[PDB]
Amino acid sequence: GVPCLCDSDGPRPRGNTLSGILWFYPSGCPSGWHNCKAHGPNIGWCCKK
Repeated sequence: GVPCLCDSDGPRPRGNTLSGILWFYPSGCPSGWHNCKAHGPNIGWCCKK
């Protein structure tokens, strides 16, 4: 998988500008994730654990 930049991708700890992974889920983020970029990308929603 890839880490990507997000929407609230600012006040986050380690990773800060990459503390989220892209997601290949039609329902948004998969079970255990909670989104990072509520704006995409289209190449999988970037979410995080």
